[PDB]
Amino acid sequence: PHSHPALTPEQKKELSDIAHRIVAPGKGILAADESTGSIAKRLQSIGTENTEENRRFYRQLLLTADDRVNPCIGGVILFHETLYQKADDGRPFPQVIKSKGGVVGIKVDKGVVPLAGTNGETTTQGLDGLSERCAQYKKDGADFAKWRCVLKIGEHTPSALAIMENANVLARYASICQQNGIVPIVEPEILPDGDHDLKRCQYVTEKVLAAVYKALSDHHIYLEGTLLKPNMVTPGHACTQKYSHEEIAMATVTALRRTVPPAVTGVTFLSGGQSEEEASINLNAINKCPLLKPWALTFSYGRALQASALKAWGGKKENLKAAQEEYVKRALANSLACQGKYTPSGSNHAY
Amino acid sequence: PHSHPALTPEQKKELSDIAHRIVAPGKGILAADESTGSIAKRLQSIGTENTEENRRFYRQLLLTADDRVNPCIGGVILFHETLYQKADDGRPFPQVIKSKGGVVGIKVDKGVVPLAGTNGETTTQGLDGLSERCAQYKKDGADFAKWRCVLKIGEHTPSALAIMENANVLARYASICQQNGIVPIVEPEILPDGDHDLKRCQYVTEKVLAAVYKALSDHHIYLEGTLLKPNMVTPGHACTQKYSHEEIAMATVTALRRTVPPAVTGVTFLSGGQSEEEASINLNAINKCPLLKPWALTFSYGRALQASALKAWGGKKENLKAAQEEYVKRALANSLACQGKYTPSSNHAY
Amino acid sequence: PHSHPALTPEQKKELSDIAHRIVAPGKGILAADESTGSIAKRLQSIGTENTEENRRFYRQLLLTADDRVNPCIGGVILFHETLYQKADDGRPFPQVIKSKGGVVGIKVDKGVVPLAGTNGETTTQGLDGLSERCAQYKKDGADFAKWRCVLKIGEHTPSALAIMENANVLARYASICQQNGIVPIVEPEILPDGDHDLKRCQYVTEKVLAAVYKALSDHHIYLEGTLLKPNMVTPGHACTQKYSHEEIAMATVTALRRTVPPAVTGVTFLSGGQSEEEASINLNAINKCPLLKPWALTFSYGRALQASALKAWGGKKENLKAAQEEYVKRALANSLACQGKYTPSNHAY
Amino acid sequence: PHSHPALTPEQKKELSDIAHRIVAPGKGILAADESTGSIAKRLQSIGTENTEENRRFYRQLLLTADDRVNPCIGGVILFHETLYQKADDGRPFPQVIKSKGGVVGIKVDKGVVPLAGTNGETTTQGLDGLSERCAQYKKDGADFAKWRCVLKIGEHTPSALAIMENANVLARYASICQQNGIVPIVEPEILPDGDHDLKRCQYVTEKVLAAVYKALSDHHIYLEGTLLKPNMVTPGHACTQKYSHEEIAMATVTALRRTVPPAVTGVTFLSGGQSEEEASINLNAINKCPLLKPWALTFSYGRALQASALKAWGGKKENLKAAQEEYVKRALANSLACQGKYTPSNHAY
Ligand SMILES: O=C(Nc1ccc(Cl)cc1)c1cc2ccccc2cc1OP(=O)(O)O
Ligand SMILES: O=C(Nc1ccc(Cl)cc1)c1cc2ccccc2cc1OP(=O)(O)O
Ligand SMILES: O=C(Nc1ccc(Cl)cc1)c1cc2ccccc2cc1OP(=O)(O)O
Ligand SMILES: O=C(Nc1ccc(Cl)cc1)c1cc2ccccc2cc1OP(=O)(O)O
Repeated sequence: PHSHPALTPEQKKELSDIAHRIVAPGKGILAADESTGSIAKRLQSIGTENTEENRRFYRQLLLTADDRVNPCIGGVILFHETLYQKADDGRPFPQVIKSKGGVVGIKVDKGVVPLAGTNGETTTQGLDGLSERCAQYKKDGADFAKWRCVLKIGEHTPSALAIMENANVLARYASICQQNGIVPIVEPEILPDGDHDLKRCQYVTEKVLAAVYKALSDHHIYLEGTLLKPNMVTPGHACTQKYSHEEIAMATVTALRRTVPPAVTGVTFLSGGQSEEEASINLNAINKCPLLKPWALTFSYGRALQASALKAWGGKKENLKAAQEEYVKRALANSLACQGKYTPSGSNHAY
Repeated sequence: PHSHPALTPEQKKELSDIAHRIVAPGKGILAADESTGSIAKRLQSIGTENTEENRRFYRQLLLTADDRVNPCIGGVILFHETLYQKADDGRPFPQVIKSKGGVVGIKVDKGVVPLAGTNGETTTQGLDGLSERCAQYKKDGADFAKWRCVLKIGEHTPSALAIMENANVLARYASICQQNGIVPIVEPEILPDGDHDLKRCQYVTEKVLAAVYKALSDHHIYLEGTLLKPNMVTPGHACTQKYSHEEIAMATVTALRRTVPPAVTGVTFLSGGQSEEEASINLNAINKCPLLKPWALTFSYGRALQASALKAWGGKKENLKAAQEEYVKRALANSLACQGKYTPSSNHAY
Repeated sequence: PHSHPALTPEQKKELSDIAHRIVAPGKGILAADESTGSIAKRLQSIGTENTEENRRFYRQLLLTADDRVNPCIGGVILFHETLYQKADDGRPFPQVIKSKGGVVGIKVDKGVVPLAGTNGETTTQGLDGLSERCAQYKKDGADFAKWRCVLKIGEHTPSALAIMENANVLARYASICQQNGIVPIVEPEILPDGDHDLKRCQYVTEKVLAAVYKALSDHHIYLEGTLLKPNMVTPGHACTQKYSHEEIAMATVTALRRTVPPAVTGVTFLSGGQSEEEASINLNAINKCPLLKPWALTFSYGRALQASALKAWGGKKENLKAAQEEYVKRALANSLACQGKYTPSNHAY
Repeated sequence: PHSHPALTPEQKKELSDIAHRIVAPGKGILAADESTGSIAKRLQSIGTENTEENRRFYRQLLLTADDRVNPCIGGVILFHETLYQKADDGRPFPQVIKSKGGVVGIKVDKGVVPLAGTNGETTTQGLDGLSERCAQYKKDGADFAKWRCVLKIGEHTPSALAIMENANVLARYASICQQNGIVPIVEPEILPDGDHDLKRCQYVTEKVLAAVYKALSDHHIYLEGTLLKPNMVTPGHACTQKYSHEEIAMATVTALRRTVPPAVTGVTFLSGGQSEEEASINLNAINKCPLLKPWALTFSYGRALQASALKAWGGKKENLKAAQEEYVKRALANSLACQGKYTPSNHAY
């Protein structure tokens, strides 16, 4: 029961300032950290060869969008490769991001791995040599990191083991990041797969988040210098019962209010399988919810910010402006939504 | 995991409505639940025989103060004996409290017991037949309960066992209370005993509360239907280093912001060994702290609300007015304090 | 962590000595601690008015059985009421038990209570004032205690909450008992209700026992001064798959070997819904199981020792000898069983 | 909880058979997996240049000792580099070890890393891509693995965090190993550093092992397919109070009896900072301890088996026989020690 300060006042100040800048009023996060294997499907969906040059061009297309996105983007998550690529003018992408007012982020996990003795459950790896990697990323321009854990709702999942293990690994990851001046974004994604209803998702989300914050406490994590990337609370994809955006918002905010300490600087929602417009409407409803919300509630979207842009680009250089135009539109929409000012024009006890 | 609703929407509403009434803006709790074993020294200090009539009288004195205390008192915690006593006009004390706009609370724990294998640490008993007792107290006018767990800061304390066990018993007590329409006030008190500094108290407080809320979650506790009664974050009673009220407020608010979910309806601070004035000044500083506080931050005082009243009374029936006056004075001082409107007469370093 | 001795060397010796005496070779436990409310159904099945008198007589009938049971019974669990009753000759029941070489035990739990937010699960109450009660029971002849926790196998049970809470309360109870010179018998019973199979019971039993011993460790319990009373590992009552006694034994011994520390003095199996013969046959197979067992494997039976005796008695004092004879036969059968010498009339785990 | 078999009966059989062969009667383990960073200081002590050839030669010297060590060595732990080196006759070292009746082990952890917010405490890394590494090591002759976690006794250590985190990572490591047919040796080493006495080390050891076994249960680890490599229970190196070998054996065996399930196939002790003789004498006493021990109690020595050998070699190729002779002597002594055949008041525990 003795304190051996993991961080000095200066380190804490640096971490808190970074966290607040990322989620400042009206700003969200662009998740463009798709791996070479993940971006493969995206490129094949528009008949484009998956080469480093095409990946560079696509990332550049998004990162160099006009100044309208500046007040919309507080952070950009990149994959290792992209962090070391440069725009046509020779400027490193991280420099491009920063010049537009954004904070640079880096995915540091090494994917999921199966947990033996479970019903298809997983944990996430990537702690080995993480400290050295974080130190190097920090020096090369990154100020926050991304690590994704995945849990699934089923007849016997998430199990006590899966919940405990994933929460523990997220805590180790956050601890290492903070020692290197990197703001860790804690991401305990609960998949929407299944036919469960809204109440089930809320229940599981509340249990998962409770475990997550207890682990962060056990590992002496500085909450003010962290962000949370949870799933919104929604029914399963195969759920027959229909719900309004107001219900999704109330269930989501209620779950968060019951588990997330106010010290947490911000919540950057993942959109999962939601469409671009759906992700904006729900994020807006969440911000409109008539309950006290002590943390910034914004976005960290990948598919919900690029979907149309990728399609508009089609891998043709001539559609550059049209592609960027699609991305900018979603950036503005979500900027308004994370403020509860979004519009298509441009009982609590039951939870 | 799988859900099996512990409460219906109707039961949740009842509990949440009660919790909010107790900590309504400007209101706090009067802790007058001293057991016959604790009230003994109180009466002894004023040379008064510890009889049932004298205890009944003293309680009446506090409970029947003029209407100036009404806006200040959201709840009153009573000891079993008192819940069944009556004022001179024949009215049961629970009726007297309610008629003044207050909610009636009842202590339900059965005191602390030693934890074997620890350095003088304890847990708290009182769960046996608690459900039946709560059902009866509810029928007899009580809407909330009190249960006190005690932890101590020392070289090897609080130990992992003490923290886990006390957090678990609080969760059990909370669960049983809510099943009976009684709002449980979770009280995990960390004593000020010792010469530890402010930073040490904040660290321990943070660890204890994280454990308390994880336990409440494990036992499916409805937080909106609960209140928290923690110690403020202050240096040890014998700490050589000195701090300002602002530092105590910052350390306290920070600790809470890092561990207490916004869903918790309110925090009713215990004053520990602080004086009446000090308790009011710190609560005021806490409410003036430049950090976001998603829960009501008020009081649940015993000594800090009765110290002077008890002294002015002195066991003499002719000092009723004088005594009640002192009580009213502190009630008013704290009602303003829990709003940051009281005046006597870098956060990254936390 | 830091050590703050919960017990002195002398206290440890007393507890260990008591534990070993109870489960000494060939000895088991007669569980006769049925509460007046629980015994009511028993006396009802034999048209006998449930009165303190008839309860005293029935208990006397069992406690005063001939000396053939002496080497079979190492301990007797009594209900509060019985601990203070006397035989016709005036001898206090505890004295009767001890004279026959048995250790006196006392039930100290106050029954199960529902756990809100669970699918019909429970925890057990009884810790309030337990220290004072144990000290009084010790002064009055008791050397060990019984506390029963109950878990059930279902679609969502036993839940993490139920497992954690029951293991924790068991540790609290054990801690308090040891502080008063009383050997605590930890009983985490997993009901046989349901249609689950053998491996499902084995799995749950293993998880439950692992939780139980972690809790005992967290609470600084002196294992050598304790006994474990678990269910045998068997398929659910409604399971359609059939198993042999050798399979039940293998599953049972395997489960214990993977969770119970060698330091535990002995395992006193509860018989659950098993008949008298079934309980003896299974205990025998368990003791014959090839695997190495570092603890005594015996019985702590209530229904499996009294069934026939109760029926033979029928509330008629005239049936005293006939009734006692039935009890003696089961006592003898199980004494041989806990030694693997009873005869009526492993990677797959 | 619901069962989702981590292993098939076939997989369990393979792991169990491997574990039993490593600790077969009279057999122990040679720990020659010194990291290239640790071996450097060893070669330095004998003015020998730290080259790949010298390292290869030294390992060859130990692995090619006369047949007298065959009955003594059940397993040999190797570092990655050595696993792929060959003897002068072209035979890969794994083949050499196997031809002498030994099982090949491989160190798979990637060292300790600091735990932020603690008083100099650490956890261990090495899980990333461990499954693929294990599958490859299995194909290359390895049947068991080594992973070391380190805890220290102090005023505020081991902390709740250090214990929990280290037990958890050990469990993750063991799970991945068993999925690849590799027997994991769980090594939660508690350093002897400090002035604490015997009872303090025993207390901490019991708390650590209880946490370790709860974690292995939570992670569904097959205990019969695992081995435990703990520190012997001894006072700190700077402790004033002196203890006899019998007391060390008693405290050590008591700690294990109170925490290690009988299902664990064997305990392979690390010698810490003990001398070659000290390590053999203590192991002998442990095996002679009166208490019941349901698991094999043997050795997994590095310094305690190589000390004299390394000195006799001195980097001189002509001192091969002399060096090997020193190793053989220690292997023979320890082979007898793990049988309690070597000769150069339990309630108080
Ligand atoms: O529509 C997408 N995926 C999907 C749709 C439908 C089914 Cl059935 C499964 C998966 C999608 C589109 C992207 C566009 C641009 C960047 C990243 C993208 C990632 C992405 O997949 P995701 O990582 O958001 O799950
Ligand atoms: O004078 C008191 N306490 C004290 C004095 C001096 C030292 Cl040094 C320590 C503690 C006191 C006075 C009260 C007056 C009226 C109600 C409750 C009272 C409770 C109380 O003691 P407490 O239960 O608040 O600890
Ligand atoms: O025949 C019994 N029970 C039963 C049988 C069959 C079904 Cl289907 C359900 C319940 C029985 C008989 C006893 C006789 C004498 C003492 C204690 C006895 C306890 C007892 O039931 P129990 O308290 O051990 O659960
Ligand atoms: O004498 C040794 N170390 C030591 C001595 C004294 C202090 Cl103070 C600290 C450390 C030693 C000797 C070896 C000889 C041969 C192989 C491996 C060896 C490893 C080894 O160090 P270790 O891994 O056993 O701790």
